[PDB]
Amino acid sequence: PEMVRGQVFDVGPRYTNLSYIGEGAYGMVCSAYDNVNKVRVAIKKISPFEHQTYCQRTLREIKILLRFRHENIIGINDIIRAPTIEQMKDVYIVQDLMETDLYKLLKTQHLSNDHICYFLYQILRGLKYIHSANVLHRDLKPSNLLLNTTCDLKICDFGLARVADPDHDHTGFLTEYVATRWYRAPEIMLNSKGYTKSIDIWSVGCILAEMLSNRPIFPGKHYLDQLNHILGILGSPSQEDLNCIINLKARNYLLSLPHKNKVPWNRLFPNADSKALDLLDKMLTFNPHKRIEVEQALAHPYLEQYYDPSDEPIAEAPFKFDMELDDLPKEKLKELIFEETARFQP
Ligand SMILES: *CCC(=O)Nc1cnc2onc(C)c2c1
Repeated sequence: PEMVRGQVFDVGPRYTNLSYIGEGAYGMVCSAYDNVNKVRVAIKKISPFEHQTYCQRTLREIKILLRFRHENIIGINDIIRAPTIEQMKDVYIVQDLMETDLYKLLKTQHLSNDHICYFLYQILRGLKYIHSANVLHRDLKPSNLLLNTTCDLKICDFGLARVADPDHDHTGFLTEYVATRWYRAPEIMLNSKGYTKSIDIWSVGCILAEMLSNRPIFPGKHYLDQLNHILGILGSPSQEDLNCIINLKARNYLLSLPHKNKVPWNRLFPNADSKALDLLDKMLTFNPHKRIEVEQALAHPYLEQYYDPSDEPIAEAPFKFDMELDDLPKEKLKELIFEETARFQP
């Protein structure tokens, strides 16, 4: 079995000529030549079977990605693992090789308005499909958006995804949250579990702002600082938007703050297209009930060059986790991953 930086990276004879790319959320990632399709591919190594949380997220990613089929969502091409549960230690997930991600691109490259518009269209096109399946991505951010050499964009990492559950979205003030801090909607810190589609639109709004300036719009350094970044640009919420927050600890926190005025978008982004800033405003709305939905966002004048609902497909059915993955033991989740990956065995 081949090794990479002194570690087993055991992808059978189908995949050869490994080149270390780097580490990701799950573990080691290499490119390799796929001797069947005659193209280089990306392979990530996962070792999740001791920890219930890595198990849960790995199973979530696999079940979703195998069920989804969309041009702006990364697919799984192949999964490599041992033939029996007893011998299964690692799982290798094979995907299309992509030149870069939007995180790396934003660190190194100025984007033309045309590139911003095209990227945003593709993000929303993919998001339309995910939401149509009643799924929330819940961790949209530049590093989860992959690009190829021709700027085709694919959303990746469904490890934190959930089935939407708006009726159970309410929580108390300062409730801990898992998803990446700088892309968290204000309501996460106030009264939301992130179980509604509006959570993902906020993240997309944050990504659009980051494309406009190459800098994160709300780089909070800790849980509550994230809310204070957001309010520093949006300004103080209105009476009406405050009244929608029934929880007294959250309400009274907001009432305790000094009055902050809105920073106009055209002063933060003096080079931006005015239609881009109109759409940005609508995605970065404080009140999640007033926030634009994915289909409205696609229909916004900024995206007129691309908008075509007949070419923005939806999922054939809503997605469902058959068992509640949250309280399954470690051995049961390994068996589930074994079963979910069976279709790739010879
Ligand atoms: C979702 C994050 C991710 O998969 N990152 C990534 C990095 N480098 C890559 O090269 N090919 C692919 C498919 C990727 C993904």
